[PDB]
Amino acid sequence: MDMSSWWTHVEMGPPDPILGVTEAFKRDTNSKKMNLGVGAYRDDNGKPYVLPSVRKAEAQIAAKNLDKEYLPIGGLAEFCKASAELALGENSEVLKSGRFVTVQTISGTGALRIGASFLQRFFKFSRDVFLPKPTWGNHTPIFRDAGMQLQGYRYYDPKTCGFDFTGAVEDISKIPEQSVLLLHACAHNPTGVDPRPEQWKEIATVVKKRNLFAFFDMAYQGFASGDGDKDAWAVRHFIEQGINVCLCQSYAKNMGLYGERVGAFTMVCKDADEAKRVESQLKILIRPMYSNPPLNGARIAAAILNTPDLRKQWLQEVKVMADRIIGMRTQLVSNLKKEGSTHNWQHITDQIGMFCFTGLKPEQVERLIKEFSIYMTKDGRISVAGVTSSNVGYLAHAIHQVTK
Amino acid sequence: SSWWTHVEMGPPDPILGVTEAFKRDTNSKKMNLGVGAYRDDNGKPYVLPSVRKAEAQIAAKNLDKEYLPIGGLAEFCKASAELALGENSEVLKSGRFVTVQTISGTGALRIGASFLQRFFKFSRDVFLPKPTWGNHTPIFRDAGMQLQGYRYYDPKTCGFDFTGAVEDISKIPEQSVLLLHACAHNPTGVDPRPEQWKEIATVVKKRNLFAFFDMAYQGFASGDGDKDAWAVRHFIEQGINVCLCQSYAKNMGLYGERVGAFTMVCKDADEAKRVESQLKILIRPMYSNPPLNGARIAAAILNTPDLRKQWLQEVKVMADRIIGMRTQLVSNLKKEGSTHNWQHITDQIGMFCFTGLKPEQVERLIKEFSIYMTKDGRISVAGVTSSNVGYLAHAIHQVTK
Ligand SMILES: [Cl-]
Repeated sequence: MDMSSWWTHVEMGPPDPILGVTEAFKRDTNSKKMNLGVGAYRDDNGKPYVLPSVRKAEAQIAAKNLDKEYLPIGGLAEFCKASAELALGENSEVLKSGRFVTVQTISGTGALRIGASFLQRFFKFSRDVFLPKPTWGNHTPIFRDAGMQLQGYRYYDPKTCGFDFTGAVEDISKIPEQSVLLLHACAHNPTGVDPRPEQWKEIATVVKKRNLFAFFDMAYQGFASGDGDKDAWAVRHFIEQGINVCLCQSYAKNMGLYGERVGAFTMVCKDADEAKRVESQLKILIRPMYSNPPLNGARIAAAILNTPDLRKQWLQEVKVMADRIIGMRTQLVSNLKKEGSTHNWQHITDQIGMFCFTGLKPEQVERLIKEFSIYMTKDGRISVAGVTSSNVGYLAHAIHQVTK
Repeated sequence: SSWWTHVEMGPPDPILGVTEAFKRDTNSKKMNLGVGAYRDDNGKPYVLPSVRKAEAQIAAKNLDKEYLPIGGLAEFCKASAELALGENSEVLKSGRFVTVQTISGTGALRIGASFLQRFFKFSRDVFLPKPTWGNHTPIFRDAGMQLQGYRYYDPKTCGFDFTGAVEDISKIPEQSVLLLHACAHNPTGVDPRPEQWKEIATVVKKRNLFAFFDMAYQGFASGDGDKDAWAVRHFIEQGINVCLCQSYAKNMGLYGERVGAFTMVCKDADEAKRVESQLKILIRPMYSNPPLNGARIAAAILNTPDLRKQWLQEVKVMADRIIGMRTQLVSNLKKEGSTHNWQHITDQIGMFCFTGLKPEQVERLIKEFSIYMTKDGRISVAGVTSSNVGYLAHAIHQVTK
């Protein structure tokens, strides 16, 4: 008898490495264990953190007794406008001229995917999307599933645990004209290594000269440094130089709306007419993917952005979150010197965001797990969110022991 | 030059165009029979009381907003499978299924289509009913499949072309994909009767077709969730390992929360595990993980006995409102003196009705009475209320007499 089914030939997918680390962490019986693979912000008690401004926004919304009817294909208009304003800045000529289209998406991933699908259909010049080495794990399958091809450019420098400026500029200067270049706006995931403003300026010059299309992923505006204007400076600089970028925004981190799935995709265009045509085709792409986006998170974000008192309170809360992460970076470096480490750990404080490439080797990572129950990925990436005032001393001691 | 000089403006949306034209009309007696969502008897959006209670239950728990798994909220997925398959389903007992949370029904359709594209080595063809939901074609086309058609609606009876459907399905190449609306066919409202479903199942099984069910109206269609899901359950009983796209947009009124689920019925639990792994691999690069608000609500309703009972009552009232408007339209048409057969209006199921009105009659209804509907004669029964059903019947009588 032929006992075949439809899916006999469907193989079991490979294990997710990051998930494996957190799963291993959960099983560990050591009371001193640390999870430096956690992929979301945690407070100084190591707990999930709902922003008070978000709670207050929820109360504002709940009192209005709103319906749950479908949003437009491109989402909540109020949210889209406010999202664009956050990214581009109040003084933006792009906003004043209306030479842009912003559509609400299923968080940052949704924005990346919609952007990729738009490129597949309309960016006829090339299929190649250049990603930094390394980049977010999901970037490759997003573009690949969308029907694009992936290339790489040097970014992280293993020798310094910093930015390979020379290597990056060299690689970008050799990217075929009219190719897509993906850039992390700030808080590079997973290294935390960001170009300095003067380095950004040089990159922009090459992008403009070689007629590259700049695709910005901005998942950490405000969360990175505590200053939303500073964090979005590179994006705004490119636009000022006449580079009509696209932009993927997430509110997962900076508003802690992880599971609500709140994001936006923006295309900066030549003029309002071009934006209208791009908008129509974006909607044509969105509708057969999920028809229209979720309401709850967009209402919360819109309420925060468009209510002055809430916006101010939110920006305060974001700064405190950014400062906690900066503080843990600073305390780790300080404690490492206290422990008597002679290794250069300046990269830990030079990096930005909740992900840090430590430079730890796989063998050292393995020892940290076995001996100290400190869990991180084999690449030596740590989630700074997993570090608190209570365990930063323990972490520094452990890192010293495995590197001394 | 610019990057997007060659990007052209998209074509006008016919459905939206009807609503837009309706909005502009200055006639105080105007009716929008193109509305694509439930409305109460006052023509207003309707949030279910059970949903409000669920929200209150959830708000009190002070829950976080952390990422769900790729496949969504586990308790929602399990409850959703149970709703579709029935509590005593052998599929549940054997565990030979995978259910993942999706971005409502559209999300489920697209995930299903993407799964077919990647793993359904047996065919590229997806057979849609004539007619079907407008979004079906682009979902499968964008996903990388080919579309075909089978006869479904009979314009001569405004009913189900059983003979034509069975004929067409019997000639579908073996191991093709067949899309079926579980109940409340959109846009016609014409459904196979149980006995007709049985013969369709026999042909599907004989021709070794893959049955892809779209179920957006369980409970909403007839007020009886078990009746509405009967065809899906029958196919499974007959050894057809279907997939299923569920939406909670209509039956819980969770439209904009985007609450849905995709279920694959599998040979065994092992197969389900492999399919699950690949579903997650497809989901993650689309949107990473699904929204938590609506799933928590649906889960709370389904898993709280009191809320579930109240919800099912509310669903019945909504279904009965639509049935009531169909009945009253036909009755009023009779009283107006119409000699035409309007039995199809009460035979059809769901909030969409193919009236059989010709394009010329549709135009007159717009011009003379400001009653707005699509040129195919489809009306949204949700646009009909106690206050306007008399006006509608008079108008239809005038244009058809
Ligand atoms: Cl344990």
